[PDB]
Parts: sequence; C-alpha cells; structure tokens
Amino acid sequence: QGPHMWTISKEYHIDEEVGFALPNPQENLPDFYNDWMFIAKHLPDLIESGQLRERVEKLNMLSIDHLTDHKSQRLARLVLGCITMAYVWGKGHGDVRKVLPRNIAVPYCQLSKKLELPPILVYADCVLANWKKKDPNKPLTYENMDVLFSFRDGDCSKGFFLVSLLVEIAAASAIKVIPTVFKAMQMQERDTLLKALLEIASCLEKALQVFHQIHDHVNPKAFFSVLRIYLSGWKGNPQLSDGLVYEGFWEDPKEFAGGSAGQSSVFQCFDVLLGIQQTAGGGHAAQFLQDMRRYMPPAHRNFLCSLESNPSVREFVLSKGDAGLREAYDACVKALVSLRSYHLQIVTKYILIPASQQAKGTGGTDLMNFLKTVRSTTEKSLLKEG
Ligand code: HEM
Ligand SMILES: COc1cc(F)c(-n2cc([C@H](O)c3c(C4CC4)ncc4cncn34)nn2)cc1F
Repeated sequence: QGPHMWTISKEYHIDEEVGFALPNPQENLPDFYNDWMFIAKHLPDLIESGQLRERVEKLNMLSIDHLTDHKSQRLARLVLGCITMAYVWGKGHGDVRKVLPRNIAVPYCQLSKKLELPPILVYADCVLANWKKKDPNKPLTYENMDVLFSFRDGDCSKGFFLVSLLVEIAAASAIKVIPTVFKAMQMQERDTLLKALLEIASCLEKALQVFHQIHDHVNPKAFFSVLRIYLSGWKGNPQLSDGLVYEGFWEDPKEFAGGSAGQSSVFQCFDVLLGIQQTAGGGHAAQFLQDMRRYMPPAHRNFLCSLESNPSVREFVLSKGDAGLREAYDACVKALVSLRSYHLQIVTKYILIPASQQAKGTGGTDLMNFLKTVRSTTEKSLLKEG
C-alpha cells in the first residue's frame, strides 16, 4: 500500500506518555546478576577508592540467558555500559584501560548484538532507561523522579540526565499529532492541518520551559571537570586512538562514538517532519546526525526513516499560498529555533566558560560549529521570519 503514517504502530515502541523514553524502567536485575549490580550501584565509591578495576577483573563471566524480557535486557545494558565507562576512564586523569576484560566484554557485546545497539553507553541507556518514579501514584516531575546510576559524587548526573529526559518527554507530547498531520494532508483538510501544526508548536514551546530547570540541577564546574570524563567515547579519541578491545568478542579494537543527544529520536523526528533537512548533504553536521541513528533503538531508527518516506509537510505548506497555514508551520520551526538558541546559551555556560578557565564534541569536531550549523539549518527553514 505504501508509506502512510496514518497511525503510530505499536511496533515503533513509542509510549503515549513518555514517547521514545523507556516506560517504567526495570530497577533490579535477577539475583544471578547481583555482582554486576553491586559494582554499577557503587561507581562513585569504587572509582574514588581505586578499587573499581580490581572488582571488575574479579567478576566471573555471567551468561545473558537469564535476561528474558526487553526491560531486563535494557537495564543490563545500562549496568554494563556504566561499568564499562568507569573501567575505561577510571578517575579520569589519563590512566586509561584499552582492554575491556572478557568477563564483562563478552556478555555486554552479546546483549548489545541482541538489542542492535553498539557496546557503549548510548542516550537510550543513560537518559531514556536510567530513571524511576519515587512514588508511582505521583506525576512525572523532577521532584518525583531519580536516576538509577551515577558515576561520581557531585557529578550532576541526576540533574543532567533527568532534565534531558523531562525535555524529551515534553517534546514527545507532539508525537501523537503526527498521524493527524499526514491524514489532514492526504484528505486535504486545511483547518485540521493548521490546528495540528499549532498543537505541535505548543508542545515544543512547553519543552523550552521544561529546559529552564537545568540551572537548578547542574553546575558548570562539576559538569565540565567531573561528568564530562564519563560521557566520552572512543571514536576519534586521542586517548584511545584505535578504539577499545572487547576481549573475547572481537579480535581488533573497535571505535564507537560516546553517548550524544544527537541520538535523541524526538528532536530528529520533528526536523524530519518539518522538512528541516538536517541529514541532507555531505557536511559534518548532517553526517553526524545520520550516524547517530545507528546508536538509537532499532524501532526508533525505523520510525525516523518511515517519517522520511511520507509526503513532505514543508512542500505541502509551501505550495498552498495560505498565510494561516504558513504561520502555523513557522510557529513549529520557530519553537525549534528557540530551543536551539537557548541550548547554545546552556552550552556556553556549561562547556565554553569552564573550558576557558581550565571544545570538541562526540563527533570529534568543534561542538559550537556543529550546534550553530544545526540551529542555522533550522532558522533557514522559516517560510517568512527574517
Ligand atoms: C548541561 C546542559 C547541556 C550541555 C552542556 C549540552 C551539551 C551538548 C553538546 C556538546 C551537544 C553536541 C552533540 C555532542 O557532541 O554529543 C549537544 C547536542 C544536543 N543537545 Fe545538549 N546539552 C545540554 C542540555 C540538553 C538538554 C537538557 C537537552 C534536552 C533533551 C538537550 C538536547 C540536545 C539535542 C537534541 C542535541 C542535538 C543537536 C540539536 O538537535 O540541536 N541538551 N548538547
Ligand atoms: C568538551 O567538553 C564536552 C564535550 C561534550 F561533547 C560534552 N557532552 C556530550 C553530551 C551528550 O551529547 C549528551 C548526553 C549524553 C549522555 C548521553 N545526554 C544528554 C545530552 C543533552 N545534550 C547533550 N547530551 N553532552 N555534553 C560535554 C563536555 F563537557
């Protein structure tokens, strides 16, 4: 019949409440994995004391066969991924391990192959599956939430991961409007389309207000001098120029990029929907965002290329000579420009200024240039405002 997004199929694994985030993540693994759980839950103490690497090297190789459902496999990825970052970087002062012991590398790679995700911590692990409600009968607010794992005391990982998650959830409230958009275009329902675009804009405007909470829960000194170390990967990294050896799984060292919000499917989703061709051309920013799709869960990666197969919303609006429809489309693009402009100020506070008192991103190239290119591509998609 063809690529028609008239409904969001349950096979895309997009939750009605939390969107691309993992709904009600599992907190405990079966008892068989207690040795992994003790290490993952005590990374601040084990790293600070210099005992982390020895505790990891003492592990027996545990089979992944006892992780029988999706949520336990996602929790185990988050546990193994946090342990791997702590093992590779240690205290973060130049003494790096270039070989991941087989006792963790083998189950980590087996589980990563099973979930079609690389054997490195991704945004879907440390943001989308790394959370819980303190009280299940209370709403999804910062006060009623916590992360499952942190790297070091005072690293601000709770604030950084949770505010990223909250923004991600706020933007997700617009996903349910996508089938209304495609259906209104197919059925030539102008008023329905206009109303749907304004609702998407409203959601993206609310996501910016949610972002303001970053200042209360993250401090620049801790983010840049402490958390930054554990967010780093091994692709174009001079500290691990050939990548990491996953002992017992692969013969040669392998390179994988560190976790990135370029792996967020909700932001890539609205750029695709609005025809902001962030992945077009052969430039660095476009190549990076396309590359980050292979670091997203497979159903979410599938949702994005499915959106790309649908008719263009931008081309539909551009061809109508309808001021009301063009304004509603621009309200969506404007809300993304506003988010990106505010995020540039956040990056200046949390990265640029601390770095100046001491910038390359996950892609190995200047992060300010990447962000400004992404923002500029969005601003240039406005049909009028200039
Ligand atoms: C302490 C605050 C923050 C800092 C320092 C920060 C830093 C960065 C950096 C360095 C990048 C470039 C990509 C990379 O190198 O991995 C990036 C991209 C991005 N960030 Fe953040 N970020 C912050 C907060 C947030 C929050 C709360 C969100 C909400 C989900 C967010 C969403 C994004 C998105 C979607 C991108 C991809 C580029 C774009 O779509 O404009 N960031 N961020
Ligand atoms: C030179 O100094 C630095 C360079 C940097 F690249 C970073 N860095 C990288 C990320 C990453 O993209 C990220 C993540 C990941 C954990 C998955 N999660 C949420 C998020 C929101 N926006 C970005 N997010 N955030 N900061 C930090 C640095 F200090």
